Amino acid sequence: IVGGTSASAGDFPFIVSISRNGGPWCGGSLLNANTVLTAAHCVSGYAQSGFQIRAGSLSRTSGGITSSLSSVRVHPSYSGNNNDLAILKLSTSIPSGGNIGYARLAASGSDPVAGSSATVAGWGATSEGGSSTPVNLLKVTVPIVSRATCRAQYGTSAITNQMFCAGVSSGGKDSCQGDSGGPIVDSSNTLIGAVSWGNGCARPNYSGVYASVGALRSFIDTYA
Repeated sequence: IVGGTSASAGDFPFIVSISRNGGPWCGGSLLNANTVLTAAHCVSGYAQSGFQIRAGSLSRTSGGITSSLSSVRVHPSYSGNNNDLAILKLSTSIPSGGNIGYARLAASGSDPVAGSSATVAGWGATSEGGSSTPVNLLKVTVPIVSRATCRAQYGTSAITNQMFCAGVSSGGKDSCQGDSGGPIVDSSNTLIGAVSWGNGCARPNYSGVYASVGALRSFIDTYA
């Protein structure tokens, strides 16, 4: 997260950190005791044995409850930047309670409205290409950017109806490398997306791009 602040205990109670080969990798959202939602690009094409999830801790390295993966399912239309969600099934169930909870999801057919406030969180770098990643969770608040504006930034075909955008025009606030897969929530605390892609991080005139839960809800519901 670039331009963010420290999360407090009990913020984002559904968030999980996801390590790969013992090192930082991405974020995700706990949907229920045995299911995590992340970005497809975090898991597609990699050995599943490399991953570990951690829930219930501000730290990505210690505390909380861990699990390995039992299975991975990517959206059936995932390709590159598009339809960038995956469902992970956990080998060890994680109960809600204390600083662990489950996400509430945006409705099928919903789309975030331009100018509304959203909050994104993760353990990614605090600068593009950053040489070290924080141990403790960060968060930042950014407004939704209309799909039309985002298409003017990236190209018409580049931003699909399964993506939405968020950021500040002058830059400075964004999700970054290592934040992929983690949650972006709306002003009701409903999970509206997962960190997906962008042109660098926090650049003026290049919004962060997020996979839309509303748009991909039927997939989520099938496998959650």
